[PDB]
Amino acid sequence: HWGYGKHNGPEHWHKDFPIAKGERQSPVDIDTHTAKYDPSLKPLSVSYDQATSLRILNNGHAFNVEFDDSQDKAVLKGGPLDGTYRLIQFHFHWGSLDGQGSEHTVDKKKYAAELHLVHWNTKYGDFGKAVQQPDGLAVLGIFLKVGSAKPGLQKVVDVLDSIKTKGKSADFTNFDPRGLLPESLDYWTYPGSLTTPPLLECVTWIVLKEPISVSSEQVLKFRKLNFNGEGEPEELMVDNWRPAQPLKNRQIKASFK
Ligand SMILES: S=c1[nH]c2ccccc2s1
Ligand SMILES: [Zn+2]
Repeated sequence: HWGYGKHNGPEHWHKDFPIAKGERQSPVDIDTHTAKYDPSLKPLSVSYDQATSLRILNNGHAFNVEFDDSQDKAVLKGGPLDGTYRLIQFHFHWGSLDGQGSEHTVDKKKYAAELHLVHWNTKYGDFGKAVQQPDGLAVLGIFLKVGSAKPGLQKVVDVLDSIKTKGKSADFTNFDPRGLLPESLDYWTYPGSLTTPPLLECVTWIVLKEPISVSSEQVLKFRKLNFNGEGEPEELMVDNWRPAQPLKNRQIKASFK
């Protein structure tokens, strides 16, 4: 099935998922000089104080930290969004080397990794209905660069040894995603898609300008995960990023002058 290799990677996805060549695909290069400051954007509100994580899972493509989204607990609102969007999971994309790994780029610059906090529009009742809607999802994207360690990431790093291979999962309660956010909430926003199959065009992207720093040791631990399942030949989980896709005349808006 789909993946990140020569015979099943991004350049192949369109055969099973023809929307891969659609009009609002992600990620994109963010040309900072062409993005326009928008005064109509309201302040961005990230309210993660009551977030309740449940579990972490290796799905053969990345790892997902899942949240109990049955009550309004961890919500994103404001900015380009109408109403409230509820956090359901986060995951990362990263490289085999520090000079690549992010999905969005900034004036063609690639970061070592990118964090996606996935939220669904509460107007639609749950995630599954939300991904049938052009305003169903909001994904908060955060770049990672290699430098000083991110202490709030260490709990994730330390659990990865227990979910090395595809299909493994572990209990993962009391994880605070506030520990993964940079100081500034300045952002770029544009309409796009999921960056993995099924590549659904339901996302309002909100990409923070300020990266977080993580240590070389932290990202090296991400690169020790496996795409394959237990008892299968080892394929390290690296380069699980889709490259930038055509903007197709969409407009990227900036929240900062
Ligand atoms: S980026 C994003 N990749 C996925 C995959 C499944 C569900 C939501 C999302 S958002
Ligand atoms: Zn993603």
